[PDB]
Amino acid sequence: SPDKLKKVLDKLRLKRKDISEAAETVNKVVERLLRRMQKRESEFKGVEQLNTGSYYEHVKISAPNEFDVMFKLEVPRIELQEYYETGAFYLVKFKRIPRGNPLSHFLEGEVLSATKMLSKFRKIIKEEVKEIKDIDVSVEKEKPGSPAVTLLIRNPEEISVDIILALESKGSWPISTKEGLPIQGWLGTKVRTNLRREPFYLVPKNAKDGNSFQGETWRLSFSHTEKYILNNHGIEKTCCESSGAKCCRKECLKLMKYLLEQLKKEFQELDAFCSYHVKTAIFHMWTQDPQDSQWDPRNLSSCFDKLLAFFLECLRTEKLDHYFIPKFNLFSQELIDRKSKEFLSKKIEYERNNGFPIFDKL
Ligand SMILES: [Zn+2]
Repeated sequence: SPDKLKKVLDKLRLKRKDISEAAETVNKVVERLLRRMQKRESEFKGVEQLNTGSYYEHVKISAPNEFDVMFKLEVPRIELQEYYETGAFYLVKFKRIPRGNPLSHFLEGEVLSATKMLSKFRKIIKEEVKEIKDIDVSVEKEKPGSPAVTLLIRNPEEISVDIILALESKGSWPISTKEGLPIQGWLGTKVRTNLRREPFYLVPKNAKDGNSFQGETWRLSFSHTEKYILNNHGIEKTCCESSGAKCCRKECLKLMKYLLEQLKKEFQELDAFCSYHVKTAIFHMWTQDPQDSQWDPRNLSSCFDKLLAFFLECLRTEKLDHYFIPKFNLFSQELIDRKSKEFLSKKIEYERNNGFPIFDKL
């Protein structure tokens, strides 16, 4: 018979079925909205959905009726200024644009104001969504401190869709990423070169650090690159394809994400942890153990355990480098209290030694 891990994987997959019709309504609405926004004359006319993946391995931890989508907007001629030395935050300035900067009126001094740009973004979405007549779509009351523009869809049960604006820049990647994406021994040098020729994204995010520059800071996003890696994750090109062999790489990611999700429900001490920490850890593990034969499906329980051990060691050393931005320590004392990491370590060790009873629930 199958062990608990395989049962949990089966159950996780079957959950996709309960979310499918809502997911379809979401795509319907988003696509209508994008068309309306693309028809209209505004600084957001060029907006498009950035595809980041929708399966459990790709998305953040969420309620079954909560969705997130990123709307990307190409912004030519950005001059980036590192705001944090780690590369955690940036200010957005501009180089010379002889024909005129189309985002000119979103500037505050030399810097692009996320506050001004999001305010207009919110206003336009609210106006267009009012024109959707066949399905009840409104905009949730703005949550001070949250940049998402949240759609509420009622058909007739309520679905929430957080819309996140992402600036698209086609310039070379920021200097803070120079040693990031360490995939040379795994996906290799040509893939790394190709991936780094793609755009990078900037998403509005406030730092929690005083009044100066609030509403003017952005963090980098590589959601596109991350999707690509998740779906092209083998040293062999045929990994998980029909004329290749399956590996257990995504299964380990899913198990570890679900472990954290279930733990986060039980213990609000774990509020500062998110699925991105898990995805980051596993990117590092995929780099350390690049061979597809080091992720054989036969070895699921051993591979999951070596991922736990790795994550536990990141917790113990208080260090988990962003995979794209090596100086950005996601497990710094300032982002996550030492006592929270010690608490999570203790919970993980407990689960690992008792056959994962937290997976026994619904
Ligand atoms: Zn594979």
